[PDB]
Amino acid sequence: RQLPNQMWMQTGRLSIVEAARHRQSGYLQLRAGKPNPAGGPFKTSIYHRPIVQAELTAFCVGDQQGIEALLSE
RNA sequence: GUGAACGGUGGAGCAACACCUGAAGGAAGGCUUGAUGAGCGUGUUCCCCGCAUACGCGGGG
Repeated sequence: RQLPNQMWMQTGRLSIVEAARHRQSGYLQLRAGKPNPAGGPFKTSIYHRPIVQAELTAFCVGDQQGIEALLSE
């Protein structure tokens, strides 16, 4: 680990304003009047997962030419 | 088929209200635009310096 570990927050939110605009315009056929950030399509979820800058070292028995071909891909 | 693959940090919110840079403080004390340079004496061959190279030229008092 070249750096100390950090944590990345990412969120999943469905655009509530765009959902209401599409629901009036008819492009979204949603019969539901009220959304729910708790659960459902409009669940604004938060999830935090670790992040590391590092150098990755692995050891294996294989032909170098194919391994360098795959790793250059 | 990378414990992978998928995943918006988002929406809203006035740095604003009031506040004298001001009071006092001498540019003065002394100083001729007046002169200065404008006119007033010597009466004939005597030293010394260069170009020459003496046939003579310039020249110090």
